[PDB]
Amino acid sequence: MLSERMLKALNDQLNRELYSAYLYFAMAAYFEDLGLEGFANWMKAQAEEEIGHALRFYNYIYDRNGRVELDEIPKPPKEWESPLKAFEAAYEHEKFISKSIYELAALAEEEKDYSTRAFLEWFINEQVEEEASVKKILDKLKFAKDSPQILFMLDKELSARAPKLPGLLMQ
Amino acid sequence: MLSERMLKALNDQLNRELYSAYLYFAMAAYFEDLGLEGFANWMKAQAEEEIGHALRFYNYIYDRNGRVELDEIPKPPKEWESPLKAFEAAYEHEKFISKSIYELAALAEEEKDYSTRAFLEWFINEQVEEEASVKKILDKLKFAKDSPQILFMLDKELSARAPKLPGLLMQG
Amino acid sequence: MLSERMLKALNDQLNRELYSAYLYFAMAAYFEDLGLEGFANWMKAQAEEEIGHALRFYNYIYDRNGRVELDEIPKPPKEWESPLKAFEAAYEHEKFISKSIYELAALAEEEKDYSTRAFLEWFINEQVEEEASVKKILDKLKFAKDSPQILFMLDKELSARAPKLPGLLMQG
Amino acid sequence: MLSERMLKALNDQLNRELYSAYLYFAMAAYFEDLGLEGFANWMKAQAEEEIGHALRFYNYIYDRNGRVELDEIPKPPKEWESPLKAFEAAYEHEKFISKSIYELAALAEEEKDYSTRAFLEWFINEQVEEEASVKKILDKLKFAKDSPQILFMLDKELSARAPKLPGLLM
Amino acid sequence: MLSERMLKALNDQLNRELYSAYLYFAMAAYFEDLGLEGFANWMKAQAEEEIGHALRFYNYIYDRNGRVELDEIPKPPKEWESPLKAFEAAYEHEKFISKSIYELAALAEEEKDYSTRAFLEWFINEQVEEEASVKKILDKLKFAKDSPQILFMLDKELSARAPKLPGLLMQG
Amino acid sequence: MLSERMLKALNDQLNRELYSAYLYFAMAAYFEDLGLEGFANWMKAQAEEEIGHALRFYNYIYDRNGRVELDEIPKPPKEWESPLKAFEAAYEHEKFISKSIYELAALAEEEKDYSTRAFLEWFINEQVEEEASVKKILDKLKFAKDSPQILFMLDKELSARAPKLPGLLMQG
Ligand SMILES: [Ag+]
Ligand SMILES: [Ag+]
Ligand SMILES: [Ag+]
Ligand SMILES: [Ag+]
Ligand SMILES: [Ag+]
Ligand SMILES: [Ag+]
Ligand SMILES: [Ag+]
Repeated sequence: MLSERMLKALNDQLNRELYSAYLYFAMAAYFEDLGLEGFANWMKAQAEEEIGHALRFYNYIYDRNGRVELDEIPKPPKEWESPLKAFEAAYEHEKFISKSIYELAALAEEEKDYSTRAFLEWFINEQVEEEASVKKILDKLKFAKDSPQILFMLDKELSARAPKLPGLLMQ
Repeated sequence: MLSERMLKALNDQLNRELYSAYLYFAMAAYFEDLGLEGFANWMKAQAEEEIGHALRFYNYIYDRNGRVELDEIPKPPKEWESPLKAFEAAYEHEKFISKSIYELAALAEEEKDYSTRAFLEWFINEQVEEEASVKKILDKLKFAKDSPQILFMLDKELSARAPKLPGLLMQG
Repeated sequence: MLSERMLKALNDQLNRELYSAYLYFAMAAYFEDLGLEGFANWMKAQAEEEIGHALRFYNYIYDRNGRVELDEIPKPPKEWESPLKAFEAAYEHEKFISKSIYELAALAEEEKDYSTRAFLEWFINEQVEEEASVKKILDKLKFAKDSPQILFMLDKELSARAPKLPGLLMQG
Repeated sequence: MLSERMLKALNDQLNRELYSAYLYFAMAAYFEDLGLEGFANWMKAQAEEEIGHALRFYNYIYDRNGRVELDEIPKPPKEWESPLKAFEAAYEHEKFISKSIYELAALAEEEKDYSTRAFLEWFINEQVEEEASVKKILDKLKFAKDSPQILFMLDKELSARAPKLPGLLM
Repeated sequence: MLSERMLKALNDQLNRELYSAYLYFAMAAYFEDLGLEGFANWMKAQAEEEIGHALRFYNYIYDRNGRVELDEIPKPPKEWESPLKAFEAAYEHEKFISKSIYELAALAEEEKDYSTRAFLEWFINEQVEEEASVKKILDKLKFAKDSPQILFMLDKELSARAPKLPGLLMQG
Repeated sequence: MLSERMLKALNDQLNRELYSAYLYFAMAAYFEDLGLEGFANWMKAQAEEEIGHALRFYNYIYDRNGRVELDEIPKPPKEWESPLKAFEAAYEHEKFISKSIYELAALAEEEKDYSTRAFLEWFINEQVEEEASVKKILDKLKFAKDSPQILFMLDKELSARAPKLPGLLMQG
């Protein structure tokens, strides 16, 4: 049974993963407006993964006989200056998620909660991949400062990643 | 292309659809606490359908040369007195979503926007199926007022419906 | 190689895992007497998992060039007041095993034995599922205290899980 | 119904079959220490067969409307002098189990319990094969007194028999 | 991103893993000279594994926005007194590698670098297999001190493991 | 059997082929830092071929009743000014390897060792492909002087060549 402090910290991170989903959905909207479908689809697919992360906290909380409480999801930013500046904000946010993960692991070790600490190990390993994934595209946008030719080709490469949910629901 | 008023109304329903998902995810949390996994999974699967609806508004807006602006999703209720009262609030919310769809349809007809009127036609037919889906279970919960035996057998029946996203994501 | 104290702690937990199997085989005997074959077969299948847990400690010890010493397995309780009380005792024992896994993890971190700490990681994660598995059925038995109808339906649901060994040995 | 005397006699043999499983799990630990992996796996596979035998007594007791009571399982020996002495102890144990099966068959015929007697027939036939299986390897260990070469080749021969349970759970 | 001390430490282990590969390649040459083709091929297959372990460090460094710097690889021992002594030096080196992995794990915990600590968990679990794999054969060589008959039979048993790279490159 | 002077020259080339692998693994690290994953993967695949060349010398030496002695592998360069200058160094090194192959062939003809001369015939033909493979890409980098657009498109062309070892080793 989780301590009152730990249950709150897991519930807060559940909200953070859900906001991460919403931020990337907001970024998808921004890229769609610029007519960049590849970047937009990539962001929708990334947003779906963040929903999965939230469900993992949901599942673990109930595995430890806890109770999930959903807080509000704040309004995300509407616009960014350039596709480059959107990924810089995406990378800064990924480091924010990792930092909140580290503080969860540090809290679990301080309370001697081995179950939560072992559970968080999935996300520590996961955030390494996601930070590297976002950084890889960020550096390619630094590589094409005043080049619309490369940004066009980047859009085609990222179009390979698409959201998996859309084609499974009603129609 | 869309008027300033129509774009605002479409963006607001996009926000209303995303809240529906979050409200059903809150009900999923409520049923999970009671140890009712069947109801909980049914709600998660329903929440996914609402995200699908929000994506349909997202898609239409950009098809009409508009712009999507995401508003905040408000905090949903944590608890309900009973599973019966939980579905009563869900059916009440389904009528609220249906009502806001009608108001969009009226606004489209008033502005003579035939494209937006034809688009909303899918949701008018969809909401008939969703209202009846929630009402069907509601009546079955009314049918089992002081009977946990039926509530247990109802849980098994709704466990046939499951969320489709969890099994496809990054996994471990 | 392992320290004298660490080897003793791994040998002790190996004995605990074997007793867990023996306790659930005793619970299987309890439920079988009441005619609850589904509960009985669930406990038998659970007992086999605990024997599997014991063999994982066995295998690790010899991977670290240690030696397994088998201690006696004590007599388990014969009877319980109810199917509910039997699962209350099971969940209490599942917290007992989890605690001794934590104490082993703390001992590995104290003796900076990174290999044993990494080995115990499997059991920390495994015990989260085990506790949630037992607690789930415990809550369902609280759900039907004066209801023999649901106890009958719960017995059929647990009969889906069966032991895997019996069909593989000498047949007759 | 089973007689009060017969029920305790079936519960005690159920406990003996569980100790048999625990004794071969102890011998497996001894062979694993010597680096004889084939001997260890053979013993683990034999240990599973004894659990199967214990379940057979479990199933029979409940078929006759009886009640199973589980007693404690005593601590088995940790070490033996040689692989030969380990099998000499195992063969002595198989004769001990066979004898306790005979006394159950003698008790069944005395009380005119034809049901228990007919049930024990499977175990009389099983122990003939069990004793011959252990004795066969024992004689081969006598055949290789001061020969590590043949002990190495015997290890590979017994590695063909492996425990069936481990690969099925989690 | 990695600290200056952590980056240097990860680069060092990358070099240690590459030397391990070069050491087992040197042992392969030693066993090839004695005409023990099974032992030699076992060592070649083990050498490839260590290269893969070096690539796993390489991949992690660039994932954490770091830079890989490749230092020189020292000359390995040419000869050993016996196959028993050759595996004794191998099992000793396995304890050296496991040791340096612990130092990295102790470093990560001191910096609170959870990412590197979580990354190193794979190598801790891997080295348990590695040590047990080498020790198993070492004990079989202790088991056959003055017996060329068992050394011949061991050579055939280890010939089952063969290097995987050769049959994939440019041929002729 | 081989002469002392020939055996040293074969062992020296075996060291050169292993450095060729270590140099290209250093180039792969340089390209990976720039984010050019295709170039990096091309080099890793090329390094594996050099290890394969080294094993051909290893195999031949023992076929002639010789003894392989592994020397130290020196530290390779960390950086290059540009991808263009990186391939200019690679092509210069390829001519260096070919020259040492020519000198080995001249030594075999002078000593009247037909077996080594026949063995080296494979490497004379192999180096023709190797030089032409590097020169082809070098000229294309000369072609993309002030163009990041062509460098991006070259990266994709070379991403088709990938290392074969990583997907066969111990995994997790
Ligand atoms: Ag729908
Ligand atoms: Ag993920
Ligand atoms: Ag398990
Ligand atoms: Ag049998
Ligand atoms: Ag032989
Ligand atoms: Ag080649
Ligand atoms: Ag490995």
